[PDB]
Amino acid sequence: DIIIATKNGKVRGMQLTVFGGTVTAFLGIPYAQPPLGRLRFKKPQSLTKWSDIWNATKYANSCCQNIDQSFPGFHGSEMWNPNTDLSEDCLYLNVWIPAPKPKNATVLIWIYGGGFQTGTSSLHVYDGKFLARVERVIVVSMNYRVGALGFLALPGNPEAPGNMGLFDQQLALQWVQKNIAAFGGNPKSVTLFGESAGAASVSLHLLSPGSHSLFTRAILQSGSFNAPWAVTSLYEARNRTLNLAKLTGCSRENETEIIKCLRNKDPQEILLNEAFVVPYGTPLSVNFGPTVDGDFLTDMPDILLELGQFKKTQILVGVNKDEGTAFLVYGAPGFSKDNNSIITRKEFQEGLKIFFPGVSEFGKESILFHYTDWVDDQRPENYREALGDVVGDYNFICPALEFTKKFSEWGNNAFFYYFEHRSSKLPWPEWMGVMHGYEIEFVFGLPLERRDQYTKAEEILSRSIVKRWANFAKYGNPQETQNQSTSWPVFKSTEQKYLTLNTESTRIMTKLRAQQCRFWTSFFPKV
Ligand SMILES: *[C@@H]1O[C@H](CO[C@@H]2O[C@@H](C)[C@@H](O)[C@@H](O)[C@@H]2O)[C@@H](O[C@@H]2O[C@H](CO)[C@@H](O)[C@H](O)[C@H]2NC(C)=O)[C@H](O)[C@H]1NC(C)=O
Ligand SMILES: *[C@@H]1O[C@H](CO[C@@H]2O[C@@H](C)[C@@H](O)[C@@H](O)[C@@H]2O)[C@@H](O[C@@H]2O[C@H](CO)[C@@H](O)[C@H](O)[C@H]2NC(C)=O)[C@H](O)[C@H]1NC(C)=O
Ligand SMILES: C[N+](C)(C)CC(=O)N/N=C/c1ccccn1
Ligand SMILES: C[N+](C)(C)CC(=O)N/N=C\c1ccccn1
Ligand SMILES: *[C@@H]1O[C@H](CO)[C@@H](O)[C@H](O)[C@H]1NC(C)=O
Ligand SMILES: *[C@@H]1O[C@H](CO)[C@@H](O)[C@H](O)[C@H]1NC(C)=O
Ligand SMILES: *[C@@H]1O[C@H](CO)[C@@H](O)[C@H](O)[C@H]1NC(C)=O
Ligand SMILES: *[C@@H]1O[C@H](CO)[C@@H](O)[C@H](O)[C@H]1NC(C)=O
Ligand SMILES: [Cl-]
Ligand SMILES: [Cl-]
Ligand SMILES: [Cl-]
Ligand SMILES: [Cl-]
Ligand SMILES: [Cl-]
Ligand SMILES: [Cl-]
Ligand SMILES: [Cl-]
Ligand SMILES: [N+]
Ligand SMILES: [Zn+2]
Ligand SMILES: [Zn+2]
Repeated sequence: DIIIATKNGKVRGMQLTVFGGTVTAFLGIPYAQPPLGRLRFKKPQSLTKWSDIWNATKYANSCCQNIDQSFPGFHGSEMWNPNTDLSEDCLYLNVWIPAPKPKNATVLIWIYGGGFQTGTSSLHVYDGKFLARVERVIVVSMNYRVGALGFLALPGNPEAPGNMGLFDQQLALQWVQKNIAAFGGNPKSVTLFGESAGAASVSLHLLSPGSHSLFTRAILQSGSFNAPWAVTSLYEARNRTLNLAKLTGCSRENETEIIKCLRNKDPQEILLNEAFVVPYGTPLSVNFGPTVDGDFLTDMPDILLELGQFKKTQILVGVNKDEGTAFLVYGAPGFSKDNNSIITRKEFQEGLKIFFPGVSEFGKESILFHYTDWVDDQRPENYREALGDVVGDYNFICPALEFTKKFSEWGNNAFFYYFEHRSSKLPWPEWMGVMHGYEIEFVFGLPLERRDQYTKAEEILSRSIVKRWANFAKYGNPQETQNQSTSWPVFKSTEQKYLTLNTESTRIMTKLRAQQCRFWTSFFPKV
């Protein structure tokens, strides 16, 4: 029986059997004052000391959120849905420790994605006990507020200043700084990693001065702050905030007196009104996201990046081959997870209206013109794959590549990857390829469990990725040095080399999406 004395009081963990050994788990450690009552919409308050033994033996409450329901009973959407109660009392974090207690172990801190509207750290594919067991690192994950309750912005107003979820994360980073030592961790060797909006989060942590000293290195999986969906400006933050008030009957004149109205509304009142704060949404819509608050963010992030105003350190950045296909079955006409989704030129044209609603007719013609120069004009899946590439190149890949070029231009080592393996267990149809979110299980080493009926080639690739992530965390270099692997080159802005990750062969390529990204990053802004 192990109990660790944190600065805030004693906490009792539990022991797990992983791969013939032990990992100690502390699920559900509180790291903030519960943000309810008058604390709703506010920055996270500090934790009051306690004098008993907190039993950190089960996952905590998940933060209030709206749940995916487009496919009830379907594992492919429900693996992402919360697996603990929803409650405003949700600011908790988890710690996996190798056994026996390491001395000065590198800490990995996971920040989950979900469009800043959904997510929870208790998901099975975020289980950190494999990483603890295999690479003797410490894995920490936290829950952070999402949707309106985590990102409602009345800018300047401390009653709802914006970016509360990001301050939740930061307060958890503060926690492992003040406490990880007692678990055997090295507060000086802390690597942030996250996926989708989690990756956008860690990219903002590279910019936030208040995060500069709370971590060492950073891993960005399928996301960056410069992605079109990732930052909401101040005028849409306010139109959205005031729309929600009109929806709940909280329109008041005194700016502050709008907030106390929302603070006495039930959590489900705000949740079901969230979707309608934008007049025309898209499958990629982030209704309440990060803003320039003058606190977490001191200025617009694109300016900070372009002028080298970020934490200088190594980064690991990468994308998946079919980032965009997940979003097609949530909106585009003619798409279905239950057929081959072969669409015509006409249907391709109406998908662009879904994904680019307020963009010109000349804008949409140029997208179609760039993405329809086929090798084979007879392929019936031409337009299907093309609209998938359009959505994936615009929302994830081209921003991620631009982030890596601009970050590396200031002298730091950067490492870019291209994940192109489709999981043998992936419950979505084959036409959707290597989907958004489905490298996560490889990173967390789930195929390392042979009972889980992953393929043998998948155990090897996960083992090699798990090693490259932990080598990057520990030593700032994502090599696998022993089994004669391909050496991962630095991403230099001149040649733009990256590593493809897959079962058959890891090769070195250059200038991922050369043409597609020039169009999206240089031309498409001007239309
Ligand atoms: C700023 O917001 C207004 C408000 O729109 C409504 O706000 C809530 C009450 C909610 O019910 C939303 O779904 C509403 O749309 C936007 O005004 C609307 O704009 C659309 C088209 O853009 C128009 O068809 C509606 O008639 C407008 N509604 C009203 C009440 O005038 C407005 O568009 C937003 N700002 C910008 C620049 O678009
Ligand atoms: C692929 O399937 C989509 C999905 O819609 C189907 O509609 C049901 C009636 C049923 O047949 C289910 O298997 C699917 O969910 C098809 O798109 C629909 O097409 C019909 C007829 O043309 C139209 O009335 C609907 O509005 C369409 N709905 C959507 C969301 O697009 C599509 O035609 C199928 N294509 C192929 C090649 O199989
Ligand atoms: C919509 N759903 C109920 C499945 C929750 C969710 O997943 N919301 N996510 C939005 C988003 C936006 C941009 C990039 C990635 N994700
Ligand atoms: C939820 N996730 C961690 C995958 C990121 C996200 O928000 N993805 N967005 C849509 C989606 C929905 C189901 C399956 C795949 N992608
Ligand atoms: C914590 O767990 C121990 C071991 O089961 C138990 O004896 C103790 O009463 C628990 N404390 C609680 C639930 O407050
Ligand atoms: C842990 O490592 C740091 C350097 O990274 C060192 O300064 C510190 O004293 C070490 N502490 C322990 C307990 O090993
Ligand atoms: C109303 O506005 C004033 C300033 O305009 C502010 O000081 C006050 O706190 C607000 N709310 C209440 C309940 O007075
Ligand atoms: C290297 O090869 C050995 C022998 O097959 C294997 O057991 C080990 O897990 C491999 N390590 C990595 C990091 O791939
Ligand atoms: Cl050892
Ligand atoms: Cl055609
Ligand atoms: Cl046409
Ligand atoms: Cl097919
Ligand atoms: Cl096999
Ligand atoms: Cl290899
Ligand atoms: Cl062009
Ligand atoms: N290319
Ligand atoms: Zn999403
Ligand atoms: Zn490709």
